[PDB]
Formats: sequence, C-alpha cells, structure tokens
Amino acid sequence: GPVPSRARVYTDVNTHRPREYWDYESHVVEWGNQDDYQLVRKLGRGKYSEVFEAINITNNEKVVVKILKPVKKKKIKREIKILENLRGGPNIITLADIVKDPVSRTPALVFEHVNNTDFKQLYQTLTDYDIRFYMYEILKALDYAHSMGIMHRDVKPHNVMIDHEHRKLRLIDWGLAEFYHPGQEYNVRVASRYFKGPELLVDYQMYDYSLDMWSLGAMLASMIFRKEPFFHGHDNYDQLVRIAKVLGTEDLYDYIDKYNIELDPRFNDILGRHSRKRWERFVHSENQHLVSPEALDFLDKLLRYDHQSRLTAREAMEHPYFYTVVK
Repeated sequence: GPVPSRARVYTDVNTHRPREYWDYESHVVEWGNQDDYQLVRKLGRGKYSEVFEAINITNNEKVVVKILKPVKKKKIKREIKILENLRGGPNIITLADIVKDPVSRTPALVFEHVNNTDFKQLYQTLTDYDIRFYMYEILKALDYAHSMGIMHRDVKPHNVMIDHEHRKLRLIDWGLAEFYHPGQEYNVRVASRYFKGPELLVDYQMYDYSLDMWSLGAMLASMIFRKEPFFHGHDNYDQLVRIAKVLGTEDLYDYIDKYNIELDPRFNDILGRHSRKRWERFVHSENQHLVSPEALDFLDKLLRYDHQSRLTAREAMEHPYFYTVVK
C-alpha cells in the first residue's frame, strides 16, 4: 500500500486543541437576523451555492451573501466552523453573519464585501511589483490558515478577491477547506483542474497544507509567464501529462516511487517520456518584464511533485522574490 506522509510544519496543531475546535459536526450555529439583509444583485452560482451582492439595511454596508445548497451535508458546518476559527486572521475573508434564508430555508453566510476586478482583466495589468506584493498578501493568509490547522484546498484566482484601488486582498470560499490531522486520508476530488496538485492527480490521499503551495505556484506561473492557465489539461489525466511536459517524467516517477504510489495504468499510453524543462523556455518578449531570477527560483521551489519538498508558506515569505516589497 501507499507510504504514509505527514506535514513538516504545524503537524500536530489540531491534536492540542479542544475537540470543539476541529469537531465541526458538533458546532451549534449562531443565527442572526435575516431581515437585516436586502439582496441587490445575483453575482454567481457555484457548485454549492448562490452568491449575491447585498446590503445590510442597518448600517448600509455592502455585503456578500452566499446561500448554501443542500450538497453532501456537513460541509455547511465545516465551512462555518473554519470561517469562525480563522476570523480576524490576515487577509482571511470575514464572516459577518449567518442567517436562515426564508426561501431556501438554508443557511446563508454573510461576508464582508470586497470590490474585486475579474482576474482575467486584472492580471493583464499587474506589474512585477504588484505580483510580488499580492503574492505576499496571499502567503499571509495561507500561513495563518495552515498555522491554525486548516488547508484551503481550492486556491485559484477566482478565490482571491482584490480591491486593486486600495491594494486590499482577501482569500475567500472556504467551502472545500479541511482540518489537517496527521495520517488522515482526504478526498482527492478537490480543487479546480488547473490548480490540482500532483498528489491529487495520482490519487494520493494523505496530503497536507502543501497542496495549497502547489496551487499558489500554478497561479504564480500563470501570472509571471502570462499564460492562463499555465498547465492546460483537457481532463484530470491530461492535466498530469501537461505537468510532466514541464517538470519531466523522471521526477514524476521518483515521486510516485517514493510514496510507493502506482499510476493509474491508463497513463501508460499517454504519459510518454519528457525531460525537465528549464524555466527560461517559458520566457518571451511579452512576459519578460515579469520574470527575474528570483521569480524563477521561487516558482521552482513551489512547483515540485513531492509535496514534502515544496516551500511552506513561511519559507515562501522568506524568499528573495519578496525582498523588494516594502514591509
């Protein structure tokens, strides 16, 4: 069977907590007043929820209301408990309220509002300095979450809200987040295709916070190389092949052999043999202003097959890429 794995940081944080911290099934939802909120505009529908722009008629503050769909069930209390555990943390979206929607009869999570610009438009305008700046902001959120025993599991541009006017960033949509418990086996069917770490793509269930560090690297690669998405697979299988065409097959085999993981045999006809590519291969006149030796080295240390070998969020924050960022 597979060789086990543990996080190399924040390994045992949940074990020292009161049971109530991580045993979200027992949580008792505090409810506020639904009549405080007036829906203004439907913004999106996700797999699990309908999102609205709303107004809190009390203090006239704009808010976001996510009306949760009767999904698997227990994810309601997981998301609520994680949001309450992380509330107040750096760059973590604030859960302002929980109300019972009278139409859906389901919980509606009320969040602080962030004035965001569609990442498809925004990323085209980020300067080198801005990429560094906002990456550092994301890292603050991830390190906080990880330090609190939580992995986000769905880091992607759509879940990073940026008010670019005010240089304000929030990491949102904690509905796939989980508590990290050493030795626990998790569902690999998390995250969006283009941001899934190799551990998910090879069906390795004993993963950890380092999953989010891969996702962050996939975001960074798309930003500095102006290639959206960077790893552009047609499905979850081709997704791995797209990674292997960059990182090479030999290191992929070393990774699965380390954990005594066997690839799905359907890779035999599609994976092929690929060398590791030098990152320079992706640099060209249109992205060159976003690339630097520091950016490439940082990226290289995030995008590793072996989840144990990737930089942690705190290690990332130490990297030379961020020396130019004022703090």
